[PDB]
Amino acid sequence: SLTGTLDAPFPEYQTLPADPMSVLHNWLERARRVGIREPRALALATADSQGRPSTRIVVISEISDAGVVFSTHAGSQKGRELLHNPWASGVLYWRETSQQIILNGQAVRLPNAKADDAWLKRPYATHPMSSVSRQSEELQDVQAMRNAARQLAELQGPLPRPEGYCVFELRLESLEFWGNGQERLHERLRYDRSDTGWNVRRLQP
Amino acid sequence: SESLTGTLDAPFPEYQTLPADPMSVLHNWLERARRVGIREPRALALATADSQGRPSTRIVVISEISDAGVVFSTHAGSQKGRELLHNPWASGVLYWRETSQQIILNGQAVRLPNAKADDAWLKRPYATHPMSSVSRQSEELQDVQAMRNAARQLAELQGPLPRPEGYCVFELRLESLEFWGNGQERLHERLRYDRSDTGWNVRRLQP
Ligand SMILES: Cc1cc2nc3c(=O)[nH]c(=O)nc-3n(C[C@H](O)[C@H](O)[C@H](O)COP(=O)(O)O)c2cc1C
Ligand SMILES: Cc1cc2nc3c(=O)[nH]c(=O)nc-3n(C[C@H](O)[C@H](O)[C@H](O)COP(=O)(O)O)c2cc1C
Ligand SMILES: O=C(O)[C@@H]1CC=CC2=C1N=C1C=CC[C@@H](C(=O)O)[C@@H]1N2
Ligand SMILES: O=C(O)[C@@H]1CC=CC2=C1N=C1C=CC[C@@H](C(=O)O)[C@@H]1N2
Repeated sequence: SLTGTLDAPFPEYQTLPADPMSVLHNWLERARRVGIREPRALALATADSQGRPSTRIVVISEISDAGVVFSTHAGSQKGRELLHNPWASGVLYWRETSQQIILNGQAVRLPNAKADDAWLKRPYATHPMSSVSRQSEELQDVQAMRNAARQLAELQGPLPRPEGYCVFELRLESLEFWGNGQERLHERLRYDRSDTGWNVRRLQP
Repeated sequence: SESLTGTLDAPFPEYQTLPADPMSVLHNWLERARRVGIREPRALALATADSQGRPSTRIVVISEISDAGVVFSTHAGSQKGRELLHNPWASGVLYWRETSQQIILNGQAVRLPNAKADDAWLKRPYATHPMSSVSRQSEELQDVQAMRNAARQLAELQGPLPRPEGYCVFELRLESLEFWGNGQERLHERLRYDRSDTGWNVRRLQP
């Protein structure tokens, strides 16, 4: 099913760099240079108190020292799940280069001053709907929501940050970099955090 | 900047009409994705969870849509296979950049009989058989060249091999679905289905 047609170098599969955050930064920078479409669209999995997963796309806003950062609403399914079970996993998949990056760890809600900054960095045209919507609750009246947001759209932004608008940091415990390789020997480079740094392994395809 | 790049029209009448039977909406969206040329529409980001409820994710391909859900193949000894065998609950997401559509598929995965696995294996191009035979998916790879040389020796057959132990087919039998579209004025359109005792409950969700 693969369709990749842009160059996809994976020298790290040979050299086994010690720091997977450096690999992550370099893969993302390469993705930006070669023009991958929506490279930061992360399929993010959380799980409820029974261990049942749920998934959705979120956008990675930043790569931090400990992992990756995204924004969402605290009262959404993902926010409620993360509040009780911080473990999460996300995958980036770039069709053009046949590459995946899998990111596993614990996601921690950051303080309100970080949320305030993230909110002000969103285009102000986003503020009305984000203010009126209680993400993932049932929507009883579509027109009423549309009209309330239109009222707020008439203002000069920015609007106040809504209470539940929050930023999570996914602090990584493991990562995998996947490339298509040659001869169906797909190339899998797996990192796991240790007490003192990171361990690295190749995995069978 | 907002990150959506989609520009293709993506009709979502079902958000207005609330069909009682969500598999018809799945079929409608996948057929349109095929007709308009969405790239790899069946690449599913599939989440499973370990014995402590810690999720893991990877892409798999949806091979078929069944009456109860969607079907994919994998190795039983992989991380996803070992997780599913202990905890059948899974969730997957399809995301189509070109139309700004997402499909979220939640349910329980059931391993299908070996006869089904045999049929799926034989439907794969036989060029895929050597590596799938020698690789113990997700175990540590200690010698890349040894695995390469082994698979090359099997590839000399130039014909189908027996199905390997552990090559398996799962059906994700759905208990809930969501269809997400970009909508108008950032009122993203979220159509959520949950199985009921008889049929399905359908709701719209706030974006
Ligand atoms: C490409 C794309 C990017 C998205 N980015 C985010 C995001 O960063 N944060 C967010 O809360 N929702 C984002 N969404 C909406 C989510 O996919 C989802 O509908 C929402 O967060 C509610 O998920 P939940 O009900 O599982 O918690 C995005 C959707 C798409 C299609
Ligand atoms: C586009 C794409 C499709 C894939 N399809 C499958 C598949 O259908 N079944 C499978 O076992 N692995 C598939 N893989 C490989 C998986 O992403 C993954 O590496 C492998 O299943 C091991 O996952 P696990 O260690 O989490 O169990 C695919 C990879 C890509 C990039
Ligand atoms: O061929 C494809 O479309 C995908 C792409 C890459 C990897 C991949 C694919 N499909 C698989 C189906 C079953 C198990 C596995 C294998 O070959 O052993 C496998 N992996
Ligand atoms: O703007 C983007 O790139 C994405 C695309 C689509 C939906 C979406 C996006 N980013 C969000 C960030 C925080 C919460 C949520 C919101 O606006 O309330 C949100 N939703």
